[PDB]
Amino acid sequence: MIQVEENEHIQTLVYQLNKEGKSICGDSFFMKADDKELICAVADGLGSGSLANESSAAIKDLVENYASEDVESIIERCNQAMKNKRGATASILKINFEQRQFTYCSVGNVRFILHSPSGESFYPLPISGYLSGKPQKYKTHTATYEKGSKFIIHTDGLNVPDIRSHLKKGQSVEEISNSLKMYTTSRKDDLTYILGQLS
Ligand SMILES: [Mn+2]
Ligand SMILES: [Mn+2]
Repeated sequence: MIQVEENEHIQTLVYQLNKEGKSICGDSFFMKADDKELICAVADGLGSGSLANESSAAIKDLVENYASEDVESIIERCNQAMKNKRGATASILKINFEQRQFTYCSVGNVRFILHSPSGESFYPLPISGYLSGKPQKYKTHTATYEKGSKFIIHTDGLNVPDIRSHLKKGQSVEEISNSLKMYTTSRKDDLTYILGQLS
């Protein structure tokens, strides 16, 4: 499933496919942007199937409802919601268009790679473990981005040899998505990615 949306400040593309012969995606995503800010989140429920989706959809819903709060605060509420659920890995990203600034909070193997046309990249190593409901250290990265920045957030279903070069050489989220298409066909796992090109 490919979903594209743009406004003045960001062109986005979301790609989501279910694990082979599964009827429900274990991964979730949330995406909302208006003229001031963007919020998005990608979550991978443990395992797959409906109870993976139960955990990842609950994260999706919390991000939506608490979108006004800061990232750490939202991720906390997600951890709480994972009590007696399978749990999930997830990343949450807020962008303030007016300040060209982002805050990022993640737990587990969901990956965020930002590429700036000035060659600089932001590529935070993922926090170990998952959102299980147990007490969890959270870390927020806050940073300025450059006009023309290209980023991806993706679950571990997307395994690409050199994901940064794709972000570099592609000139639109469409181009980048197409260069990655060949890594999306195995269906060994649910596969979700968000691509953004920032004005
Ligand atoms: Mn999963
Ligand atoms: Mn996965």
